[PDB]
Amino acid sequence: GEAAPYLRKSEKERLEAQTRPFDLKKDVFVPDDKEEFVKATILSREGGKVTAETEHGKTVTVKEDQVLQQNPPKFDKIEDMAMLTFLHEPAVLYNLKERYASWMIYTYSGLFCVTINPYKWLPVYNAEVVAAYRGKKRSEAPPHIFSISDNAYQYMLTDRENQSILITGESGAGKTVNTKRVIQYFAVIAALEDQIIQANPALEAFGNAKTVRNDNSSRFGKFIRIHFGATGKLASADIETYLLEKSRVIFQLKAERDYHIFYQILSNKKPEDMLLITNNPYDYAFISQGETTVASIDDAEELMATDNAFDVLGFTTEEKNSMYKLTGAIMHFGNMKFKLKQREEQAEPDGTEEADKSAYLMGLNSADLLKGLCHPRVKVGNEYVTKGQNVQQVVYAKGALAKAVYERMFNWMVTRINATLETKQPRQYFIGVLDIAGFEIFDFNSFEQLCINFTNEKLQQFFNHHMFVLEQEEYKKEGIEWEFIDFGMDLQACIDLIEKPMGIMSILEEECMFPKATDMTFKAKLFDNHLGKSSNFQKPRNPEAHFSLIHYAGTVDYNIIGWLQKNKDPLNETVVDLYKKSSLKMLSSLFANYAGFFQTVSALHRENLNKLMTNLRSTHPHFVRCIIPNETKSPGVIDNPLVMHQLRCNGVLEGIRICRKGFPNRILYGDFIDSRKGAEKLLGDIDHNQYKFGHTKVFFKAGLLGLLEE
Ligand SMILES: Nc1ncnc2c1ncn2[C@@H]1O[C@H](COP(=O)(O)OP(=O)(O)O)[C@@H](O)[C@H]1O
Ligand SMILES: [Mg+2]
Repeated sequence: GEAAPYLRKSEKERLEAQTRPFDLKKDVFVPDDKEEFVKATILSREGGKVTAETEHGKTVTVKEDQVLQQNPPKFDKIEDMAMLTFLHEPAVLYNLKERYASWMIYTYSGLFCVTINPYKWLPVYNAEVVAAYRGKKRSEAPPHIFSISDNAYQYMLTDRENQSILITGESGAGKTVNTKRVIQYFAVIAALEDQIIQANPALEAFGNAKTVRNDNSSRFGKFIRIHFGATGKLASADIETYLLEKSRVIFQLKAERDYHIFYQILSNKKPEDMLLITNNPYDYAFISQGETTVASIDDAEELMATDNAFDVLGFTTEEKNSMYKLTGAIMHFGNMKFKLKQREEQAEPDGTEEADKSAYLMGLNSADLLKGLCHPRVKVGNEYVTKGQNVQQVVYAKGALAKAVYERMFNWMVTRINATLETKQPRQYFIGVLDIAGFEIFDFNSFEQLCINFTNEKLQQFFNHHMFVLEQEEYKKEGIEWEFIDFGMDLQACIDLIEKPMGIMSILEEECMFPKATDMTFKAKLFDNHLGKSSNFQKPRNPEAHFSLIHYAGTVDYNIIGWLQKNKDPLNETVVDLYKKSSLKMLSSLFANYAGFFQTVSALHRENLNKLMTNLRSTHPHFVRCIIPNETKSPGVIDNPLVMHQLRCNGVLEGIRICRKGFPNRILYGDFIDSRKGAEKLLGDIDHNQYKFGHTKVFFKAGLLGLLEE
């Protein structure tokens, strides 16, 4: 057989009808003062178009020049949108809807792939499918992330250059689950190295958690590069982490959860007591707020999934019991007294079981830590002063240790993981796979949310910078003297407002170095600098005292609390000095090592990202746009304003234009005197018209080289 008999591949891609209602019936998509349209039979035409509608009445002349019509049902449910005769928001949504209701999540849009989250597990990712997709053309194979990932792999071999697959989506849009299959494809294409497959579910327990927008929400940016040699066999794999929401460990909002790991460990009877663990909620204060479990997910069976990944990847039984002794101690640090010696402002713990956290966490003196937290030694100039803190500052310092201990342990995981995957025989060509923490909007948005929205903005900029601006620069002289066409999409203004002089980051860094500086001080400084000046900055009126920032994906209001403390994440030297001199070997490396763990958090993320974007530019990009159908995390429901504006901000429609208007195919006088003339040498039975050049020939349309190969 092949991909032609009606079984599994043909079953899960399109379906035939038996009634053909076609004829000369022409239609138009019409709304009702909102972005929600219905079909309408066109009744009359001259200067405008009289449309019947019949849905709640009839005739309405007002169509004219705007109009924007319905495409023949012949196109309805097509695979590539650059094929549609009429192109606009309703015409595009309907084709994506027609496919979705037939459980076809993938659709092509000019070049870049489009994926609408199903919120149900579709059987389209099988070994039988990976094999059915091995080395097959875009025209030869229907839309699928296995085709896009194959095309990238083929291009890194045919063009001999680095490739990068870039996935673009909001929180819960399918980025992680797509990234998961791109790596799943290559291990059973070019490749033991099963571990590459096991690295992601090991960074899922410690790295992913439950938000109101996603149950397995990636609380970190991930750059996974799959290494290849000369022939194209799997040489290695390198992973990089980004803005980890380490504040989630000490605090979670209503209905949310902490990292999966905490819930998984309490569920497993490994000490069967030694770690002094008990029940998931109640007892542990860093967990007992909102919820304990996620629907249709087993916290007992998930630690069986991660212990499997640790033992596969080379983590020994002692290393495991070390990592869990940390997790069990973060939970143990979570229950402190911090009462009062003198009822004014002197903190004092009235005998607690912190001698048990001190037991699990590398046998640190129980008499110490108590002193290292309550009374930590500072210095005024050259004088070693002893500070006697208050209940609030003791809580924040306790938290400082929890967040520090955790992030540093998570960063160690990646170092230990890469000292398995990356370490083999690396060099040559490679496939980069981006899985960034998607565009977030909540009731309370703090520092980490701004960090996220900056990453999402700059990644979206890279899509605008590559689809248009870069393409149009090449068209300048060589093309049809290129008009040129102008697209309203420009996210540099909102970027400049966040970073470069003058920007939010710079204004914030200046306040960390400043001693008198407080939260109330620098929100005033922000307003002083950006209100009534920048149009993409907004100062809430008499809402609150926070600040609003306009993005491609919409405006966000960010609350200022912590922020200065978040940016200059401080851990008292006494608590650092306390942990270096400890029993357990694992946390000894978490404080004694310097090569791996002053620089302000915002400047580090700014530069981590700078570094990331500079890698990508030296790579050939492949875009995947993840569209979320709804906000109730439910299958079968595709909402009109939710989807119709993800495409509006993603620049999906304009990305079909220039792919249609301009010249997507560029070449010289090779790969075909033997070859020099674009008109003369190619004139020898069909076409001979849709192209253009001046010098450094030729610039052809997408619908010419597709037939030249076929
Ligand atoms: N292609 C897909 N097939 C099946 N389920 C999917 C798919 N994409 C996403 N999901 C579901 O939606 C959830 C949210 O997607 P996810 O990849 O975790 O988010 P994000 O895009 O933010 O990284 C997943 O936990 C999974 O249940
Ligand atoms: Mg994710």
